[PDB]
Amino acid sequence: EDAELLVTVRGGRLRGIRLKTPGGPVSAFLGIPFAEPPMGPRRFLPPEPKQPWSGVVDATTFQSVCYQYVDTLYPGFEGTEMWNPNRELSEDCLYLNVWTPYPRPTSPTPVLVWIYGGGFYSGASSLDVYDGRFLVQAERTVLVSMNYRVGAFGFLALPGSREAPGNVGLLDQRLALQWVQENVAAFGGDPTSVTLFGESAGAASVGMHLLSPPSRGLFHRAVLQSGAPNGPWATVGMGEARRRATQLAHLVGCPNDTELVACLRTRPAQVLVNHEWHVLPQESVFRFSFVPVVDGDFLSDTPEALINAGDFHGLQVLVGVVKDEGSYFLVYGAPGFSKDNESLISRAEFLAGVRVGVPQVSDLAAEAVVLHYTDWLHPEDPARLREALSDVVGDHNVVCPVAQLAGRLAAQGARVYAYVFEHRASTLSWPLWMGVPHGYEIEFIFGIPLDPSRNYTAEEKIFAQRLMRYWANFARTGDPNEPRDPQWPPYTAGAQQYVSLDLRPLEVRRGLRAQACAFWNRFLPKLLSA
Amino acid sequence: EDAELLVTVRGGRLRGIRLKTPGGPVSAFLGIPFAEPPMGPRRFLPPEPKQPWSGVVDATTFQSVCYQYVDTLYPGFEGTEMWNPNRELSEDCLYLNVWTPYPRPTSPTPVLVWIYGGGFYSGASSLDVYDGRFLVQAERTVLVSMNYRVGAFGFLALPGSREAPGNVGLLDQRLALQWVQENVAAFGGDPTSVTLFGESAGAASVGMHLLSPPSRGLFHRAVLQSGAPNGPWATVGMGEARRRATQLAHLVGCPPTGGNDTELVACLRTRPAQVLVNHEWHVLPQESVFRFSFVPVVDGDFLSDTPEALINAGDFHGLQVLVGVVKDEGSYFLVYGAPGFSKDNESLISRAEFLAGVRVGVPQVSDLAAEAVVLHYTDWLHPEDPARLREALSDVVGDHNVVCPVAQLAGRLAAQGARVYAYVFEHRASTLSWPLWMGVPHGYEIEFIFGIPLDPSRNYTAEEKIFAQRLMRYWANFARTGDPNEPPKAPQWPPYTAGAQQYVSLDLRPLEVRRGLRAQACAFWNRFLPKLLSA
Ligand SMILES: *[C@@H]1O[C@H](CO[C@@H]2O[C@@H](C)[C@@H](O)[C@@H](O)[C@@H]2O)[C@@H](O[C@@H]2O[C@H](CO)[C@@H](O)[C@H](O)[C@H]2NC(C)=O)[C@H](O)[C@H]1NC(C)=O
Ligand SMILES: *[C@@H]1O[C@H](CO[C@@H]2O[C@@H](C)[C@@H](O)[C@@H](O)[C@@H]2O)[C@@H](O[C@@H]2O[C@H](CO)[C@@H](O)[C@H](O)[C@H]2NC(C)=O)[C@H](O)[C@H]1NC(C)=O
Ligand SMILES: *[C@@H]1O[C@H](CO)[C@@H](O)[C@H](O)[C@H]1NC(C)=O
Repeated sequence: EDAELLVTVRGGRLRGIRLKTPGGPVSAFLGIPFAEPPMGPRRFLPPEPKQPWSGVVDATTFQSVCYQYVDTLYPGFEGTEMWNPNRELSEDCLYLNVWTPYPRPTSPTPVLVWIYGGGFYSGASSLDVYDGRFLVQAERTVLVSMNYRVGAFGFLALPGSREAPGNVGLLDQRLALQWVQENVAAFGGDPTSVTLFGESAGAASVGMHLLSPPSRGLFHRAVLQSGAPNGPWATVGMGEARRRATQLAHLVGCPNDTELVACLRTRPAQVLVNHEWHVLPQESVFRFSFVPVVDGDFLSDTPEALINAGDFHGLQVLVGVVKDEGSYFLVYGAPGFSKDNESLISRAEFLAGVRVGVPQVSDLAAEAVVLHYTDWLHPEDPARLREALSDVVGDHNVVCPVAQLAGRLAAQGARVYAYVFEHRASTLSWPLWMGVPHGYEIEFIFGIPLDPSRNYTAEEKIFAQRLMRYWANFARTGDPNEPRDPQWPPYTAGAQQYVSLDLRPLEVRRGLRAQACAFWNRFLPKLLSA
Repeated sequence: EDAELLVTVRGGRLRGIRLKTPGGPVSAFLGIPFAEPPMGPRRFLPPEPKQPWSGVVDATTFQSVCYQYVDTLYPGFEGTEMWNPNRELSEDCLYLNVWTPYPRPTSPTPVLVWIYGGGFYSGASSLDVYDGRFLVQAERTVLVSMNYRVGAFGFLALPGSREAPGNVGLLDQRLALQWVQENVAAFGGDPTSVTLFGESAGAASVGMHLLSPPSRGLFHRAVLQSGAPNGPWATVGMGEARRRATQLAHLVGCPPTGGNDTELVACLRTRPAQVLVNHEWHVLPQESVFRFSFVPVVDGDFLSDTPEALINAGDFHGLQVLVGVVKDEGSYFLVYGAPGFSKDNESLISRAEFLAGVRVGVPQVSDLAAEAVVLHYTDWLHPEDPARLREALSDVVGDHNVVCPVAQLAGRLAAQGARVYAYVFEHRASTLSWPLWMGVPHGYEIEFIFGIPLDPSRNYTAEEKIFAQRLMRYWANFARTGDPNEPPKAPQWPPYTAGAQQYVSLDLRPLEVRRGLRAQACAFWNRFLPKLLSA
């Protein structure tokens, strides 16, 4: 029996598993229960701590994926399947994973905690692209990731009610962060040095823990990749949350909040999932039905407000985006688009596309978008129109919300580092016109290219090693820089400096799409208020 | 007596003068009366045709300048004095001028008719810079120019009333064009080949004659230099014209506000001209630049609808037009009221001064509209750089007032049947007396078009003389054929179209073809901003 793989945590004993890497072994504890299964009467309710067990929990394999929608746009295609569930679906899904060096560290090791994205409707900690073995071996951190409830199960809200208060998937994450405070030392991790990192909805999640005081005591630094809590898709108001929940009930045959939730609780999980997309108020891309709700509790105001009004002295944050944030989303509803052709759209398609990519705004607002994103010397050129709509969706949903978070944090006391990720993976299965799409830096951060069974180049492995070092340096010190030799400067509201991350050495540049982001962040809100 | 210098027109006999030019003699008939003097009881009324006379009228010097405000912002400064009156002020000012080759043409000769600018408040056909002798000598056309009433005298309007109907300055212009039709053949001119040209307010006037059916039959082609009838300074609605007229009357003791129109006008007619002029600027609703108190009014009569609407809804088949702008349309206007600006320093303004200038440069729009302007013209990587802010405020004023109205006029006309040629004038005269930062300001192409550098007493370079000759040639080719191009190996000037949007650069170098008259910027002013204003 290997003693390195035996651990006692507050709730009882665990058996883990030794994993291989090209750099040597790592210890892993996968599928640890952190909450009571949120089943039956507990559906829609806040999570309860896992009660103590006797005997030894088998922590040698990933546990079930939280019930969610499964993508069928391109069956069998790698580019979509890599994001789909790779274990069975269950509502009994509240488990977390810990990776540690081998043998177990004997002194406090800095902790990275990963929160997955997936638009709050999908995702899992067990996805191959989130495999912690390479980061832990190469940079000698402890790495934790958790499952949290998604879709209606995590985010359906009838505000005011106790039977479905909203934001429970966020509370699933908080409970996991509390579990880390209490138990990570048993693995050699340092509870006083916990860095949160997430991508997309995971990044929006990280930002929400930043702005919610009960969460803020549970971690020390933050990394937000391609997402922000102030993104227009990342939260919903109380009124619209109630409407969507109420329409879900009607669509699955249920009728008083208490009677409504009770009827929802009698329905098979899969049935809720089958109607999820239909509660959206219009045809759209980059919009998701059940998301965090602003109701005074977890978030006392909108994240925008909380950001504008907060003191952030003592915080260090690492934020960034990929080169083509919008491109992936266009094939899920923009007319004329497909991964399987050049998507060289017409002006009419571009115009219809703007209403899909910027849903629920006035005609005037849409006209303003068309003005800023048309080249009036080439109003009808297909390739330029394809690129412009990509920019519309990407700027609106990701780039400009991240830029505004970065600007306001830096101006209000925090030290911020910014990047743009510009390398297109040699193995990418999406067409060339999509460039570097949403989600495709993650495999480089996790060191996935070091896996011998995969097809990355020698240069790509060295690049992954550089990225792993930046991220871990940031976790350990609040600063991604290596010892002096080109330096990564802090981002500020005036100079607006960030770096390009690709196979070449760091290049320092200015402005996260400043001209476009002035539109989304400064002008457009004024227009919408009048 | 010299037979070349004697001419009979419908009204009676005229005697003219022989002018020397560097290239040979020209005949000139300066100061020909074309209306009865709009004196006393006739103030604010439409022009009456000049009654026939016995004997011989000496048309041998320019007549008086129509009553107007005189610029004193920089006393004695050449850059401003060149625009100031160079004859005594009088309400007795409705005279026109003809220049013709010597000896008189044997076969009918194409006619150019000049309409001066000056914001509908100023200007005169007598200014040295509008001296027609060089064009006539060089290109052998006939050149006509007329005086027309400006300010309250030409454009005060109490809409509906017979006693001050408004637009009488445009009627002065039209009467002169009717005079050219009836009489130009006596000077050797061809009434079937008449080309109007004008700059700033004169260009906007030309555009209005295009959009008014009774004017349209009096000419065949048109040239619009740095102005357009659809410019936001060029016309005013009925209610605002009434408000401005009523305030003027109030400020000069009439009536002893509003009331009977007949009574109010009769009281205004008792005021000395200068008294009205001294109160002119006080009727504007806010502090501004590029705004003028008394301008043409849209009342269904001269203009049946806004110039914008008339342009959008017109058939322009059969029309050739030449349009253009100078390189720095906005700069001249900034030293007349934008915070931080002077001709005598670098005008390196702050951000706060920029923001304040936007409201002066784009007056009487909502706070939201002003915010949209600041969005478009701010470089968000350099939001506070003084030199860039100076250049941006110049662009705001120039785009809004001149470039974009001209672009819009050119695009609609091209799309709706007209042949259109467009230019940007990029040469800064060696003799220019305004500071370097102002670049090529509003009004500084005119001296080249008129061939002023050929004047020996002035100190232009030889290259500038060559340049002037090229320009005069393009303008006259356009007047003769509807096409400025030379009837070989020289670079061709292509037509302007709504899609390709091609124009040429006019400077000391050969023609260079470019695309788009500030396309990105003008899409803001012409396409988006009006939707914001409606909503
Ligand atoms: C590129 O493809 C789009 C999307 O269409 C799908 O994928 C294609 C490879 C092909 O298999 C199509 O039949 C698929 O529908 C095309 O847009 C569609 O056009 C069809 C008619 O052919 C229409 O009925 C659909 O509604 C359209 N779908 C969308 C998403 O708008 C588009 O025509 C192709 N563009 C080209 C040829 O460049
Ligand atoms: C540049 O000039 C302007 C305008 O001022 C005129 O010209 C100057 C050369 C100098 O002779 C001034 O006295 C003239 O009035 C300056 O603007 C003014 O500042 C004063 C007080 O400092 C104020 O009373 C005026 O209103 C200002 N004029 C404005 C707002 O148009 C400007 O500051 C000068 N720039 C400099 C000094 O760099
Ligand atoms: C105004 O007064 C004059 C002068 O007596 C008179 O002739 C005219 O009809 C009056 N107008 C109106 C409409 O009262």
